[PDB]
This record gives sequence, structure tokens and C-alpha cells, in this order.
Amino acid sequence: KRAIYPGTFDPITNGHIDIVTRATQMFDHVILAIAASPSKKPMFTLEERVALAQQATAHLGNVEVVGFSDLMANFARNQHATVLIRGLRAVADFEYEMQLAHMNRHLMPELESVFLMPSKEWSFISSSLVKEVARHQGDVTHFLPENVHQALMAKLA
Amino acid sequence: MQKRAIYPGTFDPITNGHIDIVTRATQMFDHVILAIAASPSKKPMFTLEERVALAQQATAHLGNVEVVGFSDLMANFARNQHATVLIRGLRAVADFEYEMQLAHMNRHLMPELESVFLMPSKEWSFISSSLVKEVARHQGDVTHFLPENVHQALMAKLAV
Amino acid sequence: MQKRAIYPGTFDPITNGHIDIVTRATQMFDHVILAIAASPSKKPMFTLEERVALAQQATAHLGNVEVVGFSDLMANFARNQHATVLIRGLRAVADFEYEMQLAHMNRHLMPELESVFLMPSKEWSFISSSLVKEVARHQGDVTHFLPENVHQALMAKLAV
Amino acid sequence: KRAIYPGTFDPITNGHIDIVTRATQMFDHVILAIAASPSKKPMFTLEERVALAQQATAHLGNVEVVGFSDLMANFARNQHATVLIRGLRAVADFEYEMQLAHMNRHLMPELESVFLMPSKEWSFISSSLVKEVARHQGDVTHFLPENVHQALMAKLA
Amino acid sequence: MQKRAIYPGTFDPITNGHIDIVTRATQMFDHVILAIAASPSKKPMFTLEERVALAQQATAHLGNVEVVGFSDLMANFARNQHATVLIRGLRAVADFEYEMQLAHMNRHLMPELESVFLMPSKEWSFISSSLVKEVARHQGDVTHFLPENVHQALMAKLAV
Amino acid sequence: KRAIYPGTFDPITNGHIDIVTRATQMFDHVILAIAASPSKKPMFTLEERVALAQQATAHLGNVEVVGFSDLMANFARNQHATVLIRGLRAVADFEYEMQLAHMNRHLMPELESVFLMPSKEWSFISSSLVKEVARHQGDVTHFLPENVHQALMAKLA
Ligand SMILES: COC(=O)N1CCC(Oc2cccc([C@@H](CC#N)Nc3nc4n(n3)C(=O)CC(C)=N4)c2)CC1
Ligand SMILES: COC(=O)N1CCC(Oc2cccc([C@@H](CC#N)Nc3nc4n(n3)C(=O)CC(C)=N4)c2)CC1
Ligand SMILES: COC(=O)N1CCC(Oc2cccc([C@@H](CC#N)Nc3nc4n(n3)C(=O)CC(C)=N4)c2)CC1
Ligand SMILES: COC(=O)N1CCC(Oc2cccc([C@@H](CC#N)Nc3nc4n(n3)C(=O)CC(C)=N4)c2)CC1
Ligand SMILES: COC(=O)N1CCC(Oc2cccc([C@@H](CC#N)Nc3nc4n(n3)C(=O)CC(C)=N4)c2)CC1
Ligand SMILES: COC(=O)N1CCC(Oc2cccc([C@@H](CC#N)Nc3nc4n(n3)C(=O)CC(C)=N4)c2)CC1
Repeated sequence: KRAIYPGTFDPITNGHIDIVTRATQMFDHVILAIAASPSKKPMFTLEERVALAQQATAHLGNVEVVGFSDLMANFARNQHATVLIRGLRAVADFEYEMQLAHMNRHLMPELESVFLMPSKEWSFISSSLVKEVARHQGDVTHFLPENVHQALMAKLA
Repeated sequence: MQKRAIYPGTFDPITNGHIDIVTRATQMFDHVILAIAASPSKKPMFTLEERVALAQQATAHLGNVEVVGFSDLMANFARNQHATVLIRGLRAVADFEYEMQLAHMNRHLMPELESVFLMPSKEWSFISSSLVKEVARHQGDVTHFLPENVHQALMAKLAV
Repeated sequence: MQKRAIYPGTFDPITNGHIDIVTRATQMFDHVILAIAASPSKKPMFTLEERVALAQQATAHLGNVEVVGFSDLMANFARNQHATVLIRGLRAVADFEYEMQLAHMNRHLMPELESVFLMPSKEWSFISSSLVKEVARHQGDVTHFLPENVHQALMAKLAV
Repeated sequence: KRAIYPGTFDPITNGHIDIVTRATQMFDHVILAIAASPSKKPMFTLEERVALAQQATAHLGNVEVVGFSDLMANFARNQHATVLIRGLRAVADFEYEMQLAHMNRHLMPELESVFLMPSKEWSFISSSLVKEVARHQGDVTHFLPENVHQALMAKLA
Repeated sequence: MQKRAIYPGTFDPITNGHIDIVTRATQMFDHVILAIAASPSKKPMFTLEERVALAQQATAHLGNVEVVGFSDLMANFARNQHATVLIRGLRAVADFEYEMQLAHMNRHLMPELESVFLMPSKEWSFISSSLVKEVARHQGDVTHFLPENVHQALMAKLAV
Repeated sequence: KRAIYPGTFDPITNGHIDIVTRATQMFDHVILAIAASPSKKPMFTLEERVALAQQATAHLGNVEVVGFSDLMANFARNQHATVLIRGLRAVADFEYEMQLAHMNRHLMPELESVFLMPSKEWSFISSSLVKEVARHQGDVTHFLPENVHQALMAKLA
């Protein structure tokens, strides 16, 4: 059973670590898939985001970190994945996830969208919120893996 | 991994929305327990025996579904059944809010039970057993939203 | 086009929020049926006869409003009345969710009945008949939210 | 009875066709009004969006497609429209529509905002979602009128 | 400014979520009235005397909290108590919608009473007295969500 | 008791005047704090926004208008404020406010986030909505203090 956990992960947070960890306890192999997403002008390049997520998930033996520029549904089919993992946060996210899931069901009917709920600890966090706090020199050590926190400080320095 | 998943609810009666969710669950987990609550807060339209018999007949074509009644705390029953995945459907915002509140409570009760939310077909996202019962009680056509055996049982129930 | 619109509900009692919606509906459709549900799920504070009489007096200044009681499925009554437009007010998110679920059900029941959502004045967006009744029962001033005849009937009802 | 159905329609989808069709069954004349909206940098020019919507609604005899750069409420008054049609989709849209409706009621009290619900078939779709799928080469033929699907493929080619 | 704030509710029973909110309120206002509704719509699990005694013992460490029962309209009681601040907790969207509707009503009833919304710790955002009671009734562990005296009273109540 | 009311206030509206007035009836001293926010490309410079808010709140004796580029929580600590005022509007805002409040509680546990509800009169308005109406020449005199309405007309002229 293969699952894909896609997103921009700019950068990967403890919220994302929590969701991917939960996914590895349910599925034999989890592909953490990072969207190149040039249109959103990410803070970190695709190569940097992949390296950070690789280092942050190295302790999980059944996680594979990959980058993609393809249509989500085509990438999932090409990874032989039948499960798509997304974390639920707020109503805006939930409504957007429902749009993506109905669209993905039209593109790949056998790809099942599965929603996980992160720990209360990471419910309110996002990569954007952590970057905004960090841009104004606020302490974000609690919200990120060690390697990511160092890379974020270095990027803003 | 040989995963055991639980899909709990009152299923009063089981609808095509429930069939959709349980079918999706059987496609990703080895064994699915469709768990029927014995004693809901409000008296159900269908007795537990009727709910269990309707759900069994409506899921008989799914080889890895087991329909079982339960009266314990859902998490206590899931633990006893060795289920490590809890399945719930999410139709709209109202569901999202309530299901998130239940998921945090269940994680406190049974941390090893993972809550997994699936989304039903657009065809069933606006239906619930309550809405179907209300429409049928008030003389509206609900045939499209139910398995045939449930449509037959509901007509018989409303006729008396 | 000579459109017939239906504005259904329990109207227990009719409030200034309902007056606002029905007034807007009369400005866009030739004939509006303000349809009162005979037998709601919970016993209403006002009997059907009181609800109909209050609604008639409160809308008497609107020439193209007809107040009528109904006990059938709302869509069955709309079809029988030759109404092709169903009017509902949308106050907040809770309304939006429930009304969308009802609209999909009604489209299945009567595809030729179009659901049209109107938004009340900011003055009435936070009120409901239930909230007005709860405030008045607990000795709060609700005069501003009701037509004069309803204010009189509610005071008489609570006095006994 | 004249109704106006405004929006950016960049490009017009089957969701928009469904709403305008429902509007023509209720009102004698429907103006489908396209906002020039240069600030949002549309994919299609105003002239292209008007031509696409004209072709896609040609089978509906009581639809008139026009472009506008004016304040919505002023344009509606100048079209002798007393009804404003909007389709409801998600909570974010509904909350935004409520803000526009209260603002429009202050600018033109006699302009009644009317909300329609699209078919379940088009509930999750938007022009942005269709463009995003198409930008990554996903099949969007189901979601658009034929002429629009050809114009979108051509624009991205 | 010597502000008097009111924190009203049914508190059936008082939870750690309520303790969190009242503690935050005591940190910003000179005096806080934790106001307990005498006669809720549905019969409470705990009598008013039990709710008041539990709330008093659970807030005894807060020097500027006064626990009082009330049966009037909340705004009428707040006016009589010279409270100018009304405290309510906001956990999620469902709360936000209902609390906004209540706040507009209270502003109409008592314009000089300002509604102030506080947000509880992440630890209690998914809990309510109703959810705690439902979990405990169905044999689930709720010790973490309650003050010790409430945990003791709830176990005694469910045992009989 | 000192409270801080932060935001971008680009420009300050009657919705903001209503919230700050309510705040001054509850707290001895209210700091209305304007975020420099260059990343959002505000219509008005920080100096213009501060001058407008100063003039619009001059009739309230216990309001101090200041600009800031710092992390919110650090600015509040440095102002000796223990209360943070935010107005509630829509679900999107409420969900975003909950994220900020949990983040601020991690950065400054003693800073209590307090939410006020504006008058029904200003519930649907925002600085963005007023600017959008004004950009298309719609009458926004009802929604802004006199000095702000003049400055907005002048800026767009
Ligand atoms: C259920 O999950 C998803 O459906 N996702 C896809 C969107 C998003 O990840 C991105 C973000 C930016 C760009 C991309 C690009 C690849 C690059 N570069 N592919 C892509 N495929 C899509 N896209 N975009 C959509 O916008 C909508 C859709 C149904 N399919 C993905 C989250 C994951
Ligand atoms: C995530 O799902 C859920 O959390 N479930 C449980 C609630 C509900 O199924 C019911 C309905 C009625 C009664 C019951 C009874 C058994 C009987 N008879 N057990 C039960 N277990 C609970 N209960 N009640 C709650 O009230 C809350 C909670 C967290 N756990 C279950 C849906 C499934
Ligand atoms: C879009 O509006 C609605 O859908 N309406 C119908 C529900 C409600 O008005 C009531 C209330 C109580 C009872 C009734 C009774 C008549 C009596 N007595 N008919 C009725 N028709 C229904 N009903 N119930 C439902 O429960 C659901 C549904 C889709 N159609 C109507 C609001 C209007
Ligand atoms: C109820 O509908 C609406 O109220 N609408 C207006 C907004 C939107 O269509 C646009 C989009 C971009 C720009 C425009 C421009 C024209 C161009 N170019 N006119 C315009 N008039 C407005 N605008 N913007 C607002 O932002 C708010 C408001 C109350 N009135 C319209 C949807 C329709
Ligand atoms: C903003 O808070 C609130 O608005 N409150 C009031 C409601 C509720 O506390 C109750 C619960 C049950 C009964 C009561 C009784 C007293 C007894 N017994 N008074 C009361 N006052 C009200 N009531 N009911 C309403 O139904 C609506 C309203 C605006 N004001 C209060 C929460 C606090
Ligand atoms: C509860 O309120 C808030 O928490 N606020 C902060 C965000 C927002 O005001 C801004 C807007 C733009 C930029 C800024 C800059 C200063 C400049 N320039 N400081 C800042 N501090 C933050 N920021 N951003 C975040 O994005 C998130 C966060 C928890 N703290 C503030 C509203 C107030």
C-alpha cells in the first residue's frame, strides 16, 4: 500500500512531520512529494526543500522525499500510489481540499484522498505563519525540525 | 501491514452515502468493521436488529466488511476489535467542526487509533440519514439515496 | 414572465427578518406565497391559526403576498401551487450550510423549482424566531424585532 | 425584469453556464457582465472573455454578454437591472458575497442580490482551479464549453 | 478603571476549559462574576446547588472570582450586578457564529455591556461540558478535562 | 491596564474607529499600532496611516497612535501592554485570529488576545473593500472618518 503526501513544504514544519509520521504508521510506503511551485515564489528552492525534508524525515524508514512539477494526479499514478494524504487545519483549507479531492477524483478515480488531523500542538501552524514570525525575528525553534530552523535563520540572515 | 479499520455510526438507516464511504474504506484497508451504535441518544427509527440486518444485506457484496453492533464507548470497542484506523466521512463544514472535536477526544482516549477522513461522492455530500427520514416521512421521494433493501424497509416502516 | 414564488417556513412567530425577506421577494416576483408549516417537529409556541393570522396582518400592506398553511412536503406543495421559485433568507454560515443541503434535496424532488437566496438587512441578520422567543421568555425586550401585532400576541402568550 | 450576472469569467466555465441558464429561466433578460479586472492580471483579455462567453451562451436567446470597468452598482443601474445574480460555492465566497451585497445595498438600495446554487456537478469548480489543472496539462474538457476549452489549450500551448 | 466582568453559562459541570477562561478574565479585570444559569432548557446533569458548589471549589484559588446563580435574562442580571464586560470563550466556528448572534442581541438589550471574547488553551479548545458528559456516560476517561472535585462528583453521579 | 490594537489600517475605517472606541471604554490606555507592512504594498505610507489615525482618534483622550516594524508580541511587551484587541468579522478572519493568538501565546504567554465585535453598521466593511469601491469611484463617505475620506479621494485623483 503506497501513499503520497504532497504539498509545497516551504519549509517542512513539525505539523508536516506529525502528518507524515501518522501516514507511515498506516501505509507501507509514503512518498512525501514536494511541488516545485515557481508561481508562488517559494522562499526555498525545490532542491533545498527536498534536502530539508529528507534530513527531517531520515529517522522514518518508509518515507521517500521527491520533487514534482507534474499534475498531482499524474504524479500519484506514476508513483503507483492509491492514497493521497492531506492534513486538516481550518475551514478555508477544508473547503479547498474538497475542491482538489473532487477534481482529483475526476482525473484519477482510484486515487483516494485521505485526511489526517495533526496534533493540537501544530493545529494553528503553517509554513507561511512560521516564515512571517521568523521574518520579524520571532523565535520559531519549537515549530520546526532542527535542520529546517537553521536553514530558515540562514536564509533570513 | 494488515490494517483493521472501524467505521462507526448509528446508520439509522444506512444510506448510499454510508455505502460510498465503506466501499472506499474496503479499497484501502484489509478489514473494515461497520460498527452500529446500539443505543443512540434519541430513539432510532429502526431498531438495532433492523439497522444491523439492513447494513449486512447492503454491504454483502464487500468481502472484507463485517457489520457489528456496539454499546461501549466507540474507542473502547475499537481497542477491543484491534482496529487502528477509525473511518469517518466529511460532507461539509458542520461535519468538519464536529469530527475534529471528536478526533481530539478519541486521540486522548485511544492514541493508537488513527482518525482517517474520507470524502463521499458529490452525489451523497448533502444527505444524512436524518434528512432522508424527514423527506420520506413528509412524502418525498428518497429512492435514489438508499440501497433497495433500505428503500423497502423504510416504506414498510412509514406505512404503519 | 409571470413568476410565482414560495417563501416557506414555520414563522413561529413571523419576525421583522421574515417581513424584510418577503418584502424583497414581492419586489422581484409577481406573486409570493408565504407558506406556513402546519406541524413542525417541536410543538410551536403559536398554533398554525395564530401563525397564519399574525403573518396575514403583518403582510396585509403587500398586495402580491398570499399567506397559506401547508402540511405536505414543501416541494409537493410548491408544485401544486405552480411555484417555480423557492425563496429562502441567508443570515450566516449555519444557514448557508443547511440551506445548500436542502436546496440539493429540493432540486432532486422538484427540478423545475429554482432555489433563490436573499440576504436580509444587517438589522435582522442575527435574529431568528427561536432567539426572539428565548429572549422574550427570559424577560428581554424584543419589540424592535417584531411587527406590532406579533409583539402584542407574544406578550399575551407569555403572560399566561 | 432585468438581471445582471457579473464576474471576471476568466474563462467562463460550465459552472457559470449552469448559473446563467438558471437565471434565464427566472428573468426576461439577463446581462452577463464581465469585469475588465486588470489588477488581477487575467489570463484572457476582456475582448477574449466577452467573445468566449458570447459563443458559450449563444444558444440562450435572452442573454446579453457585455464588458465593464465601472463600479458594479453603477453598471447595474445603467443596465436598468434590479437583480444581481451570484452563484454560491464555499463559505469564503458566501462571506465575501455578503460583504459585496451589503456594500451594493448602500450604493443602490433597489438592486436585489440573488444567490443561486449550481448543480452538484460544478459545485467544486472555479475558473482558477480549471486554469491550475490546465497549466499542468490535466484534462479539463468536462468543465468548460468546447470553444473555451480550445481557447484555454491554445493560450497555454 | 475598576471593571466588573460577568462570565455566564450553564457550567454543567464546570470544566478545565471554563477554568482556563475565568483565569484569563481574572488577569485582566478587577472582579469577575462566574454566573451560573439556574434553569437551562434541558434538565442539567447537576442541580444548580451542585454546579455552584463545584464552581466555587474549583475557582477558590482565584481571589477576584465570585460564583453566583442567576435566573433572569443574562443582560438583566449583568446590569443589576454593575458588570460592564461580558466574557465568553471562543473554541471554533460553531461558537463564533452563535456568540456573534448573542452579542448583537445583548448589545440591543444592554448597550453599555461590552462583549469580550477570549480563546482557551489548545488543550481545551475541542471540549464542552456536553462532550465530557457523553464520553463519561459511555465509559470514557475524562479526568484530564476536569478539576479534581468535578471528576469526583461526575463519577459519583454516573455510579447511581 | 494597557491594551494594544494592531493592524495595517490602510486606511483606518469607521469599523476600526468603532473597535478602538469600545477598547477605550474598557482599558485605561489604548495603543493603536500600525504595521509598516511593506510586503503588502499598502496604498498609504506608514507616516500617512499614522497621521490619518491620529486625526481620526484625536477626540479619544486615551488613544496613542504609533507605527511598528517589529514582531507584534515584542512590540506589545515593549509597550507594557498585556491585552491585544482584534475585531471579529468573518470566519476567515476568526480562523486567522486563532492562529495569531496561539502563536502570540507561545511568544508572550501573558499577552491576552481579546476579541471585540463591531457594530452591525461596520460588520461587512474592510479597508480593502472600501479601497476597491473607491478605485471604481463609488461613494465611501459613510465608511470613513472625514480626514481619511479626503486623503483617499486625493490619493486616487
Ligand atoms: C490533494 O492535493 C492536491 O491536489 N495537491 C495539488 C495542489 C498542491 O500542490 C501543488 C502546488 C503548486 C503546484 C503544483 C503542481 C506541480 C508543480 N509545481 N501540480 C498541480 N497539480 C494540481 N494542481 N497543481 C492544482 O493546483 C490542482 C490540482 C487538482 N492538481 C502542486 C497541493 C497538493
Ligand atoms: C468519531 O466517531 C465517534 O466518535 N463515534 C462515537 C459517537 C457516534 O456513535 C455513537 C452514537 C450513539 C452512541 C454511541 C455509544 C455506544 C452506543 N450505543 N458510544 C459512544 N462512544 C462515544 N460516544 N458514544 C460519544 O458520545 C462520544 C465519543 C467520543 N465516543 C456511539 C459516532 C461515532
Ligand atoms: C428550503 O425550504 C425547505 O426545504 N423547507 C421545508 C422544511 C421547512 O418547513 C417545514 C417545517 C416543518 C414541517 C414541514 C413539512 C410540512 C408540515 N407541517 N414539510 C416538509 N417538507 C420538507 N420537509 N418537511 C423536510 O423536513 C425537508 C424537506 C426537503 N422538505 C416543513 C423549511 C422550508
Ligand atoms: C455582487 O457582485 C459584485 O459586487 N461584484 C463586484 C466585484 C466583482 O467584479 C469585479 C471584479 C474586478 C473589478 C471590478 C470592477 C470593474 C472592473 N474592472 N468594479 C467593481 N465594482 C465593485 N467592485 N469592483 C468591488 O470590488 C466591490 C464592489 C461593491 N463594487 C468588478 C464581482 C461582482
Ligand atoms: C453571551 O451569553 C449569553 O447570552 N448568555 C445567555 C444564555 C446562556 O445562559 C443561559 C442558559 C440558560 C438559561 C439562561 C437564562 C437564566 C436562567 N436560568 N437567561 C437567559 N438570558 C438570555 N437567555 N437566557 C437566552 O436564551 C438568550 C439571551 C440573549 N439571554 C441563561 C449563556 C450566556
Ligand atoms: C493578533 O494580531 C497580530 O498578531 N498581528 C500581527 C499581524 C498583523 O500585523 C502586521 C501586518 C504586517 C506586518 C506586521 C509585522 C510588523 C511590520 N511591518 N509584525 C508581525 N508580527 C507578527 N507578524 N507580523 C505575523 O505575521 C504573525 C505574528 C504572530 N506576529 C504586522 C495583525 C496584528
